[PDB]
Amino acid sequence: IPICTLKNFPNAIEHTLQWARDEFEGLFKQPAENVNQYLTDSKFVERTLRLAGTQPLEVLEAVQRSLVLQRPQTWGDCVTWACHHWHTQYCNNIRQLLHNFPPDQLTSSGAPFWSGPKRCPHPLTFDVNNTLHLDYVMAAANLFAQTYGLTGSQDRAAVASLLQSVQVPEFTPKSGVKIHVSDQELVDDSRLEELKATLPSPDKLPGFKMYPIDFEKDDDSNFHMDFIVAASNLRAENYDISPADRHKSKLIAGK
Repeated sequence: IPICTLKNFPNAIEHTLQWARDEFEGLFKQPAENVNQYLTDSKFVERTLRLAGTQPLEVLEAVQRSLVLQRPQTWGDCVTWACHHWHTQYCNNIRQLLHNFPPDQLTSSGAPFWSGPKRCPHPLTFDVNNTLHLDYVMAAANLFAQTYGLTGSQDRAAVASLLQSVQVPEFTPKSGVKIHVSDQELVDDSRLEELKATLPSPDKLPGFKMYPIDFEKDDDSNFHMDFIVAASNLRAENYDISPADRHKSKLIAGK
């Protein structure tokens, strides 16, 4: 499936669910895995650095972000993180896309850009009393907690209460953001060098480790499908795509 359709222009629940699975990997498995490796070899800073064009920074910064910026100390930190991520995916990034391609954007041929296999999205507004919204935080925060070896909670009332005190950084769409429309892909070594002197030294973080999570669609006692269904239906709501319940989702999730 075209990347750009997955990333920016979904039009079917299957695109949404695929995206949700991708999200699960990028949030609860990859970060932890790289972070563990970084804390194991030296061959990591180097090996990773010998990687294809843009990846080096991407990776090295996730590590930085996983070891310092977002490293949680408390369950409330996890709940906060989830709420912030929810805003990033169902609000900020949407507003950014609409910035690069306004609802009334036309093609060079004079046609509407947002037409046909494309659905123009709209940003969501967080609401604790919205089951879907809460479903998402509950699942994401718990999975996020696990990733750091923290105990989570299934107390919806408690999380709802903690959320009342969570403040979201304001967001504003930037100018030079590349959002590809076709599978046509095209500050490089100084941003990179900055990290090399920034990334804490393994020995400066005694016995710190992360717990990568392998996706298991079958264990209903997980939050795995809870996440997939929530992450997916929220994205679907961005793009005016009809939601799929847990059952249809796992059924349409033969993918």
